[PDB]
Amino acid sequence: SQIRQNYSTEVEAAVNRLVNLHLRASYTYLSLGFFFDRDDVALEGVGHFFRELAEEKREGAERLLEFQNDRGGRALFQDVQKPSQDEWGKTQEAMEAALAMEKNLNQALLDLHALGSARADPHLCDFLESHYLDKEVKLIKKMGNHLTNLRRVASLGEYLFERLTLK
Amino acid sequence: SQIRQNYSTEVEAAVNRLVNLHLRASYTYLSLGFFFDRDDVALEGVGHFFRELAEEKREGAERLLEFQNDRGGRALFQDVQKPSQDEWGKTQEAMEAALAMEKNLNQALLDLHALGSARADPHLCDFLESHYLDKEVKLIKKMGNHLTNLRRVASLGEYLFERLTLK
Amino acid sequence: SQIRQNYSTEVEAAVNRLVNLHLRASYTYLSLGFFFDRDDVALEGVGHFFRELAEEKREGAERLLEFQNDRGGRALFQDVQKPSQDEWGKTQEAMEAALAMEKNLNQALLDLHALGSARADPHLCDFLESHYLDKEVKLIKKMGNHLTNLRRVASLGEYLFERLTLK
Amino acid sequence: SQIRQNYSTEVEAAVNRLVNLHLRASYTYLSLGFFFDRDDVALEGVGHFFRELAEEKREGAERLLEFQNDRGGRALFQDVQKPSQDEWGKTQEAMEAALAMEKNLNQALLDLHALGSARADPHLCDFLESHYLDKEVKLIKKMGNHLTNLRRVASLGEYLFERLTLK
Amino acid sequence: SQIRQNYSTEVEAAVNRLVNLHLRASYTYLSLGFFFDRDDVALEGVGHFFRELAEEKREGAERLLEFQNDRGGRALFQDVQKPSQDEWGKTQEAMEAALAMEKNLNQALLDLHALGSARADPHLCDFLESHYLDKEVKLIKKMGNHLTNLRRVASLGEYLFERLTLK
Amino acid sequence: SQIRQNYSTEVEAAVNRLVNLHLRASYTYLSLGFFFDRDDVALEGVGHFFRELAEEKREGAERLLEFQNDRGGRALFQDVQKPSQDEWGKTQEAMEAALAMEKNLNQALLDLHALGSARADPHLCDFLESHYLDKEVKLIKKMGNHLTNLRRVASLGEYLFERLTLK
Repeated sequence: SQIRQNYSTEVEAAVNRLVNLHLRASYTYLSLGFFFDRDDVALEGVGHFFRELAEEKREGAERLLEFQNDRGGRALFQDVQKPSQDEWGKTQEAMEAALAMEKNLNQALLDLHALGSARADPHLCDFLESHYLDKEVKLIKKMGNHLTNLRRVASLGEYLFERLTLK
Repeated sequence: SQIRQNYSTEVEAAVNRLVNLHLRASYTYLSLGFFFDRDDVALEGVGHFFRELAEEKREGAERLLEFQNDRGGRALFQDVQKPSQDEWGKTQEAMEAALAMEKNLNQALLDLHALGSARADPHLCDFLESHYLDKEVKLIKKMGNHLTNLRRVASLGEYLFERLTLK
Repeated sequence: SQIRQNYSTEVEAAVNRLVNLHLRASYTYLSLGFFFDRDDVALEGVGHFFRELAEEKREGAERLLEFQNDRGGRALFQDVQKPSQDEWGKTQEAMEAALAMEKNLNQALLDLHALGSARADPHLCDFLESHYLDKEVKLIKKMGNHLTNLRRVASLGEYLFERLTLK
Repeated sequence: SQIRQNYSTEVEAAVNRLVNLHLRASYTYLSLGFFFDRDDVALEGVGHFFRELAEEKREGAERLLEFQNDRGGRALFQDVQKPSQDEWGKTQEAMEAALAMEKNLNQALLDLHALGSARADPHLCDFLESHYLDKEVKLIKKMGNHLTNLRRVASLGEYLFERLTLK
Repeated sequence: SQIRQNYSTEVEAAVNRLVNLHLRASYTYLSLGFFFDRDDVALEGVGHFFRELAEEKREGAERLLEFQNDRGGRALFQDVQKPSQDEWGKTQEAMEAALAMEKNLNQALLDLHALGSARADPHLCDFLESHYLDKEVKLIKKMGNHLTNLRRVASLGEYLFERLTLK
Repeated sequence: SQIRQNYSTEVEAAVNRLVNLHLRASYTYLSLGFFFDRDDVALEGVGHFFRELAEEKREGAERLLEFQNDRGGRALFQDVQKPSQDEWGKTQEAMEAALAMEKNLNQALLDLHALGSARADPHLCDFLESHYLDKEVKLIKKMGNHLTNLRRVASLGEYLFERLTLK
């Protein structure tokens, strides 16, 4: 590749994996969003919260794909695995699943950063720091806050949280 | 389901399949878009054409998921299979692949319509007619036009098509 | 009639019946609306929800009457029967009655569509599809959502639902 | 009822009857309006005149229902009887029927006022005076004027009246 | 044709016939329009009514031609036969001829729809329903109304109708 | 005819012929326009060029019909013959056909002018000069220019001409 410079094959492969993990998260949020829009679930604010996140995760994947091309790597796509559940429970249970998913995604991003450090790829490191790491910290914090509130309000409480906190 | 009315299990399952097929098409267009953004491909208008289509297909999936919920069916998600190719060739070859994919998607939509007719589900039929069938006809026509032009211009011609028709 | 074309007497009579059924629904919603405005009921958002629906149903009747004339049929009016109840209970019970009424109305609309299909009246079919069938699906979905929430909040909860959901 | 004060059961029942009579008048005007919209009648201004009146009469019913609740009475709904005719004749004949209907409605309103006077219900009396009695006088006068003109122009004249007086 | 899908040769030929029938109607309206603009006829509103319709019919033909191309059929043009009369009589007689022509055109459109149903071409069916069938119903109704009025006013009456109804 | 003055029967008949020739040209341009909109032709600018001309020719016919009436002649309509070809070839071949058609139309207009001169009809002569003769000269010149360019660029060249001259 005429442009490639200081871009390891290890990083290139890990970028492709991290694209897939973002798409998986996005897909999970799609499922979450539509579950909460079921007539027998019917928590609009919860659905919208998750639908927003589907968009965010997909944008994260797309930005990684641009990065791949910008550095002269080759985007390689794998199946996007279906989400872990078909039904997501009450708001708290769903939010707990989302938190775990985000922590897993954050770990993957930290692992990629560590690889960039080891391979002396400061452009990769800055890319992650600037567009991913603080986003994950802020989102995880927000999810923690929501869980605390969900626990505080714990059926009427769940309605009230959707109405008054969400959106 | 308290809302369900005149909504067959056959249609419900076929809707879920058609969600998946839309997501597969979207994913294929994502791959197409990023391939044309490679430094060694570098056809911006082509990339943007396909990226637009990724969005359209995903919107089609989302609208089907809303329909599923509106009718009292259950959204069930399957893996989104990776696209058929990792590299997409010249613009004409890529466009030929997109046309074939759209014709396949259109057939699936026509098959679902035929099922709705057989099960006397006019709300389904109208939904497809109003939001899908003419979109597929118009897009397929556009792709045909583009292919004709690509053939007419057939390396310099491919550049010129990207510059002057696309974007 | 100088204008009449492809318009069966069977469809003409069924249109008149469907006008009456819309007027009956409208009248029921009038009763519902005023019940919730009683000083000893006093759920403004609930009253307004139902009053809105009275208007919608009446508009549906009027649009069918225009259709009748547009096709060269004769509007024939029957008594509008009083609603099934004089008192409507708590919000959930009232909402359950409204859902059942809408499902009955939707069935009548689907039956008329099936008759139009059998008599090869595509103008009738399109009229129903365009102005009635999706309205019934969307409204029934909304009522389902409301019922789910009403169940979730189940006296204080009923107040909160009126305040926070209705509007 | 915690609010009820100086509100006789006789007045409460008569209010309910007067709601019904307003709804009957409204329904009659609906029929009149659509008759004049028949392709073989085709007097748009006449149809619109009557359709306007359907709205007015229905509003009168709704205002009485609010009054009932405001005073602590119970709204009780009866069937809305179908109008007296299926076909309404020429404009003059239809207008004569409307005048007779309005005079009957006005008499019912005057009878209710007399009952309010007898039961010393000045709030009822003022309600009727402020929102009904002058409306009936003005409308009846207008109908008289129209009838005089219809007689003056008496087929071409009927067309001209619709064109030049109505819209 | 690279785009053609679920598009029968029977439908393709019938589309071409329906283009021709629309052009014939347009041509008839051109003749009608100019007849009423003769100094010895001189009914401007009548002329303008028909000239408008010439435009509408031609637009209908053009939209069918686009449809033909969009589906991958071949537009084939036949002579546009001269209209049935050189002189059109009084307004009522002309309007009667127009009504008969529109009913014939509507029948042709309904026949094409029935063919689309038989060949399971829902895109065709929706195209007709959305852009033709209700247009024909509304226009035919309008012509009926006009004829009723023309009969009501029946030389001075014909002048008055042009002045007061037309535009 | 009460208005007719200095208007020969020879001119009246020739006007009717020239209406027909304009309608024939318009129809030819309709065919040309839709041919270039075929998916297997797909030259939008070419299609639009011809569609514009269909409109122009039809306007020319309509203006002649007004002239006929203004002078007290009788418009008489003949069949509009189908165009000479069903398929129009490459852009250059189509443009050559259009040029020949316009030269034929221009000759017919010059012949009518010569007849007006011979019959001493200066109003006819001025009408042609003011609204037709220079239009034909300018259009024929434009077509010549286009043909020269088409020859200069002579498949890629044909694409480029559509892109850069048309649009």
